[PDB]
Amino acid sequence: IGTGFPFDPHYVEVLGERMHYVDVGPRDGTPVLFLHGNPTSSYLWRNIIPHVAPSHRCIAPDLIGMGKSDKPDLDYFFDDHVRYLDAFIEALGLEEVVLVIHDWGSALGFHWAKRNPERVKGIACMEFIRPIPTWDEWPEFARETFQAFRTADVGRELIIDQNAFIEGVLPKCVVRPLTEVEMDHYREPFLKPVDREPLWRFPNEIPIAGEPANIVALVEAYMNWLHQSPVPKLLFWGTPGVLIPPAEAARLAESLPNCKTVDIGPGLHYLQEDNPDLIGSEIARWLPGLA
Repeated sequence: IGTGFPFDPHYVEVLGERMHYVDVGPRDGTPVLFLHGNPTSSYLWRNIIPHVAPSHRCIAPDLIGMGKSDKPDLDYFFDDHVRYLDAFIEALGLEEVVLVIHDWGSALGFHWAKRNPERVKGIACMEFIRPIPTWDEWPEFARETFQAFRTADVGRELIIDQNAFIEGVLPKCVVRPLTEVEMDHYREPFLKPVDREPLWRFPNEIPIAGEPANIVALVEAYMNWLHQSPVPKLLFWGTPGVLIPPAEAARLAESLPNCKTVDIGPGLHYLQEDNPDLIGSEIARWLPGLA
């Protein structure tokens, strides 16, 4: 599994700030837009993009406050991310797109798709965000930690002071061991504690047992859209998974129209770090059927 990031940096200024993005493959045609989540960046897609770039333009932005993008002093609510990604997409002049999304990138991708359905040709997803009714549904190995992330005083000590989302959550949610050079790529944007605000606001925005209400409402809305939309869907899942365990992937294969599922083998949350080649090769095999 490759540890390098051989992509030339591209930057675009939107709403006063620069956003970094990978842009490879053909210069035109339908682009494939890769959206990462918490606490990652376009680095998470580095071994998947090479399977797709031979046929399609691949664009992978670093969300505002993350990766190589600038760091405005925001509270970094999901709504701030929505504003920046909406502006990024229009600044690049994108018309129709194929989405490849994960975690908070999936909440951004699905919410953008529900609002711009005529512009989405297909959605490839994995370990995505859905309304979580109770903590019972959260797996035991990670439940008490995520509860601490959402409690005062404690969640900020863990995520901002101790960097628990980078040093703990990230590697503990990859089955194979991440190496120090990979961990340093993920650590780079957050070397200064104050720059870790997005890492703490994100878990506090997850819709669980009804809160926060605004996010629950918007996630319910895109789920209803997804269950009634004929857009082609490709869902990758692992065992035991975290947000989408095996039993839930099988149920979604049924409850979502035109949905193909792919078993990646062992995996927790950052599936891209356990089987990037199967994820990339299957996306490449699936794209021509969208023509």
